[PDB]
Amino acid sequence: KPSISVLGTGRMGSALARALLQAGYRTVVWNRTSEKAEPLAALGATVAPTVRQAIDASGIVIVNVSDYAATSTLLRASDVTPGLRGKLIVELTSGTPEGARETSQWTAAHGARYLDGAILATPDFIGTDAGTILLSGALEPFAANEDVFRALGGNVQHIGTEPGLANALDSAVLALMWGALFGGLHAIAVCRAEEIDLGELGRQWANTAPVVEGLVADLIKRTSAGRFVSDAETLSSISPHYGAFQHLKELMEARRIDRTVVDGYDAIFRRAIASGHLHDDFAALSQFMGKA
Amino acid sequence: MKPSISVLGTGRMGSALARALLQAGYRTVVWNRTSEKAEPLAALGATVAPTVRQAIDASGIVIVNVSDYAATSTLLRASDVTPGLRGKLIVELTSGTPEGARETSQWTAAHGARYLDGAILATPDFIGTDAGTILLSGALEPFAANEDVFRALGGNVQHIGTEPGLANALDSAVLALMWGALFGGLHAIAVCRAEEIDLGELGRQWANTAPVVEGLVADLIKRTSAGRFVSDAETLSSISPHYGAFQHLKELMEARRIDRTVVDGYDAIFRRAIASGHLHDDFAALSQFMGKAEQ
Ligand SMILES: NC(=O)c1ccc[n+]([C@@H]2O[C@H](COP(=O)([O-])OP(=O)(O)OC[C@H]3O[C@@H](n4cnc5c(N)ncnc54)[C@H](OP(=O)(O)O)[C@@H]3O)[C@@H](O)[C@H]2O)c1
Ligand SMILES: NC(=O)c1ccc[n+]([C@@H]2O[C@H](COP(=O)([O-])OP(=O)(O)OC[C@H]3O[C@@H](n4cnc5c(N)ncnc54)[C@H](OP(=O)(O)O)[C@@H]3O)[C@@H](O)[C@H]2O)c1
Repeated sequence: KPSISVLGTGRMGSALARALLQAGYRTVVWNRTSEKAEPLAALGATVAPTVRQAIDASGIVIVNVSDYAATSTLLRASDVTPGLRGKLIVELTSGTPEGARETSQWTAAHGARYLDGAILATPDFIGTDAGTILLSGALEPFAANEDVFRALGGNVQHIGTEPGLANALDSAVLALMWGALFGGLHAIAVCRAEEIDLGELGRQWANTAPVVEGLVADLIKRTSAGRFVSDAETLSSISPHYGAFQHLKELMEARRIDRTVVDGYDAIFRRAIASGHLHDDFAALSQFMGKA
Repeated sequence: MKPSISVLGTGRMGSALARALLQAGYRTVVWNRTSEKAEPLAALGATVAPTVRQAIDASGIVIVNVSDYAATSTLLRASDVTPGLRGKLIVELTSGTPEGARETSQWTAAHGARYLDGAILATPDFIGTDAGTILLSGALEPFAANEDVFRALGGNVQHIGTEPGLANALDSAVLALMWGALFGGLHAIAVCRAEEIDLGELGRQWANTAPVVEGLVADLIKRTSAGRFVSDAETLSSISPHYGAFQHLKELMEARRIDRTVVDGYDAIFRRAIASGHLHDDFAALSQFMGKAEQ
């Protein structure tokens, strides 16, 4: 089994390193702040002191830093670049499809194979069967080294050959996540302003989460089939949503909780109603997301 | 199956409550502004009152389930009804605001009635099932004295405190979580359409990652309850990498002419947290910046 290098030992870079070690890979790590990489030494990692050293130790280089601008400062420096020849670079950093494409062109021009990924996981999911990572780029590199990706999670998937696909789907899945989390921020604010124990909110969310998961799956299934008009299988219709949402708005007004996000919800509800969708399926709101 | 229960409102949800009281063997008295809508409950064993005042006089417990609190007011504050509320337990299960709950608590007490305010977190189908969820707030004694009645409405009926507005507030909060996930869905769909991604693919990715999102939300609630805004060893994610990736979604929505009213809201909260030193704190730190930037 070949040696794997990991550039970045933040929360997520460390989790990747831990999973490689658990699977019995010689794992070489590097981090701008060397102090943060020590605990992986304790676990069996070799700590490289320099990028160039980490790149020379291994045939596969998994990058997990803040952004592609950072990855550039690391890999595009004169004293690293010549070391990339013959290597597989796996950019698991978050980015834009353009960034994936720009990095694909550049890595190829300097003699290295490339995969661009997006980790659809928190660190606790890495190295578990449920662990999801999306990979895009040439198929051969993923097929030749499949056991390495299998170490990272049971649901690491090659989803296409155009490098930017992982980053594109990622932005969509992150939009879902941000939606749920800022709804959390709204709920937490409402409970704090109304003197509601947040441990109670946490019990209420554990009870309703599975229903809300179904409401979101149904919204996607219906939008894919154009089924915007309410029917017998409708779970969620615009009228009752819009009606109850008035109560949340009134509460947030009274407690001076910021309404910029909910006023956003309200503008989408109102465009759909102004177009006769008041008793249509929630999925009809998918027609009213555009700028103008 | 001992005391008599009246239900005002036989709409979709009012009916389900009445059906569940009958299933449990309660003498059930119903009334509806549209008489015709209450007939099917007669066939099931309900006595149909012709007037509100008659429905209120028949029973010691009055469950109200109408459209809005303005409606409840019309019904209960009428000269011919009000004096009949003396010694009654009124259980307002209509959806409303915490202020509405509070205004009704004050008023009901002034006219000599005990009060509970509720919010139903269930569709009519799940009323009278073990899963059936209803939140109640107000004085505890009335709930504890009549607990078998609430058990009839569902297995997961809960008294959550003494301040009457808690039920309506917790309801709005649970729905804010739901709306957050759904409008996130609307955003994700829109991004897929603009990038020519099969929505069947988004649907498979959601089945794969829903638990990751569910854990992020649970963790955000647990940490906010303990004030843990500083990033630590147990942190799942922190503000800097969130704000970094969120830049890519903003740029994409600009380029594909997707409406940004909602994400610009996210962006203002990210900015206030960073301006106050939380760039590398836990996501939970954003919870400190949900207040109106005003005054
Ligand atoms: N955490 C999650 O749940 C999650 C989910 C999926 C994807 N991701 C993505 O994975 C990446 C890592 O996130 P994380 O949670 O691990 O964040 P983090 O804990 O803040 O880790 C940041 C990492 O980037 C490095 N870095 C920052 N600026 C750099 C620069 N100019 N040059 C070199 N290295 C630099 C840090 O080095 P120092 O330690 O030297 O500062 C560290 O290795 C991000 O793109 C994130 O969006 C995160
Ligand atoms: N359906 C659900 O799944 C669900 C779930 C949770 C919460 N809820 C809440 O339950 C409550 C009842 O809604 P629903 O689903 O039963 O709605 P619905 O089917 O529209 O029933 C509306 C009811 O309100 C009555 N009403 C409205 N205005 C009135 C007035 N001014 N005077 C007298 N009666 C009046 C109606 O009388 P008419 O029959 O004469 O119009 C009818 O009984 C709402 O607050 C709703 O938010 C419903």
